[PDB]
Amino acid sequence: YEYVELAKASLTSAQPQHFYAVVIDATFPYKTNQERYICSLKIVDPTLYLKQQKGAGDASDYATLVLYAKRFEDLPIIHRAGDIIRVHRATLRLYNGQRQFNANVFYSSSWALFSTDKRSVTQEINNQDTTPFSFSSKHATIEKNEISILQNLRKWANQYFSSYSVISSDMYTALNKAQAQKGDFDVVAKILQVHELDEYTNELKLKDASGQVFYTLSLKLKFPHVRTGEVVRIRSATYDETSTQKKVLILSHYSNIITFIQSSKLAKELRAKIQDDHSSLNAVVLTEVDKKHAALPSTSLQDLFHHADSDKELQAQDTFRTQFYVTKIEPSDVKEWVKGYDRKTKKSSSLKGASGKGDNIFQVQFLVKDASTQLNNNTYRVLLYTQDGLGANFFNVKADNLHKNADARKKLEDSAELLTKFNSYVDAVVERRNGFYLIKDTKLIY
Amino acid sequence: YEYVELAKASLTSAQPQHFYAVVIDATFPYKTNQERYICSLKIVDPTLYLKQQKGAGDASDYATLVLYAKRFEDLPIIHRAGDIIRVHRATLRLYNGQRQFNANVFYSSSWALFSTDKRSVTQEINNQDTTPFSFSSKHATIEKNEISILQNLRKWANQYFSSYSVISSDMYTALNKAQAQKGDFDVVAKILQVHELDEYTNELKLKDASGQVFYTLSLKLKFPHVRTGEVVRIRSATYDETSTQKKVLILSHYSNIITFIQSSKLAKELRAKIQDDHSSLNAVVLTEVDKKHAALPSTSLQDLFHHADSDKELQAQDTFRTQFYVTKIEPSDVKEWVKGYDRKTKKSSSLKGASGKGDNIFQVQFLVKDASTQLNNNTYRVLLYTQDGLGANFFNVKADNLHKNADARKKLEDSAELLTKFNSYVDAVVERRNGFYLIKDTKLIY
DNA sequence: TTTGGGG
DNA sequence: TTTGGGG
Repeated sequence: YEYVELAKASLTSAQPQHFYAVVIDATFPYKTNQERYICSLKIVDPTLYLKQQKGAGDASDYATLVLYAKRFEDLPIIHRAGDIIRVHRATLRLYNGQRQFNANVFYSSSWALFSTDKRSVTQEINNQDTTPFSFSSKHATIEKNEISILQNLRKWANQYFSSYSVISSDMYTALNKAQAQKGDFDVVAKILQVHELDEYTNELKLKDASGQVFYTLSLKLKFPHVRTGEVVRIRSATYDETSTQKKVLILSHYSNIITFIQSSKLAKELRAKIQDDHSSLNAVVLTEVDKKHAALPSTSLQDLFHHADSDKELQAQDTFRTQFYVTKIEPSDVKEWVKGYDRKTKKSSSLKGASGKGDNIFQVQFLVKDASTQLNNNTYRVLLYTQDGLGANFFNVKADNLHKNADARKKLEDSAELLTKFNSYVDAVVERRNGFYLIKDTKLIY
Repeated sequence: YEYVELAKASLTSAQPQHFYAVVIDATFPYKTNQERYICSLKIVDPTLYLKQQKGAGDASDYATLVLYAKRFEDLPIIHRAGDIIRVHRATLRLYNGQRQFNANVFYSSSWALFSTDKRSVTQEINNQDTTPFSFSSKHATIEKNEISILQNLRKWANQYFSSYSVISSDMYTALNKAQAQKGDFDVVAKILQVHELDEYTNELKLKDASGQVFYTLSLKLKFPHVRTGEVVRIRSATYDETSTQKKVLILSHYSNIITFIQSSKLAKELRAKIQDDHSSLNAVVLTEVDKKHAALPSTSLQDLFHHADSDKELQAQDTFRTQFYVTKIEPSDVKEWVKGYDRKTKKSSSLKGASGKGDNIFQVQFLVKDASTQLNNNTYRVLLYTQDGLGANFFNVKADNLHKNADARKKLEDSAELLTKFNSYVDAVVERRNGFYLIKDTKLIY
């Protein structure tokens, strides 16, 4: 078996071609006629892909794929944009100005789906994987020459989705423009809530960039992968005219609810911008980030400490945002949280000597964790070192000699408790400085 | 390394012992004192386990385990009751009348968590696994002699949870009795809704057997595994006295939200009994099961067709309940849905001959799928064969010659469309009969 | 695999 | 591993 890249496939329906590609869109498998099923997809690869960060996408920068079968069960069900598909025996032809690969599974063509995500669903562990999780033939195995192809496409897919939006603005309609649509349309939104209306009827509360909120019923039997907080792209939805209270989206037998691979820049972006207008301390965010960082995407501790100098994005920037819960604060002695600092030697020192140099700072360490790291036994440190102003206002308390000022000390002691004993978490912006992440432009709201 | 079963471990804190066990309860890791962290667990194994189906549990039928460490990161975070833990160098002593295993991770003891679930979270694929997903040492590998131990304990765990409730009534308080509790208490309920109140603040709408509804905020960073429709056991929750509109549960730094392994009988049971009182066709249930089957647990197509004659429960019973969506209905010709039947020869025949024997029946086949099977390419058939009454009323239409009665035919033709083109699903009770599942006591409500 | 392909 | 263990 020899594979060719999408942009290099020969233009013919005479010689069977094979390839590995990244899926960016897919309908659910559906009956188009009697004894004739179809699954339509949009695919990209290193030789053919979308490069815009925003706005319309160039239709000549991605290719399509139409899979044909005579039974529903022979077609693939694709949940995640960013996953990989391997097709054996496909033809290529031009349709509506695009490279359109075709493949009759009912003849001798086959397909196989490979997971592109490195970590698990909860983002908690590493799942690194040379075998398809879903495939058309009984031939559930891969060849040697394929290994490198799959491994490289995965790496590329992740790098690609983390660098580009991939899904362009013409591939969806803002919800505020939905009621006005003639027929069906696509949606890119964040799932704000999942409500079980019946054992397998999950009502999804959707919200997109336009700030409009819609609801839709998703069949749990088909889409057991959707969960609260995730961003999805709905392929084909129509507006329910008979919706009076809630604005409702209706899905069809060919509609698909597509998630994005974890590295997706578009998803990270949307998870950050979209919030739900809603309405004894437990599991609440304890901080407030300067508004100037409002639309800044969050980075997991996993990416922050293990891929920092390993990405064509992270190694470039110095300011990040992340969320975590504090497992411990050091120094243990809160009185030592505020120290004396010498500008000339950049040396800190206890204030238990009663010095009065005035220049006091904070030098606190937070041992933290988040979902991407809590299952491992590493320690991750985030610093609150203010000799240069970064994080100066975190505690909403001036850096005074805590050996003398008893109130400031107790105030800080409460904060320590607050940061570690109520399932609460920190949302902070940090700046890399000499191999350390220092908190900045972030302050407690408690 | 030699391992001993829980009930056979020597009663001493002198010789270090090692074991593999099934976790049925665990607190989140927490700081109990300065430089001293703890994780408390309840464990069982083939030699020591709970056998009641309902009511109080015998405290001498399970053992406890207390893990000690000097830092948070050295203790395990356990999400799923039913998962397996391997402990190296543990001591055993009697405490409050129970076998209590102890282990100092800060000394030389270690732990390792092994997934007991055969299929993935979505229940969509097979994840069968000889390596821990979480562990205390850098020694992330298992030995040869261990392989059999782990494989056997897994098999046992699943068989155990599918046969017993495991979690007894004394291990939780019904929500209708919660407000009256003195201090903290435990909860076993179904998650009816997950609502994102903040990037990492997920509000859970809980409902238990007592029919009372409570809400609680779960920190997504700690519990990224909870999802709508699943049953959980909350270890340590207190009632929020300051809750006026919603009845709220408050969790602490040591509280844990525990799910159950898929085979859990208790979970299957609760997912079936608990519904939420809520308030253009899409993703709705199309049928109604006779009320006499109201508290009957559902069985996935996966279990129905691949483990049917492979379980110490399924091979015993003949009547099941399951949910699925129809991908195709056969015969293709709806007119052939109703045939003539000869009682003596048990032979069916087309009615296109205009025979008037009166005895007409339905002999329809539904090619179906559900989350446990949609990703595979097998076909699963459920029958609606009424020669013996089973399923006689499914269609709410008498079995008439569809070659003559044009209205009955069209009525059935609409049903075919309804069963296959609106993301809707069937909830039906079936009886195994000669290697086939025939629908019974189920009828369309559309 | 000249089907249907945004159904 | 005589800690603390339902915290």
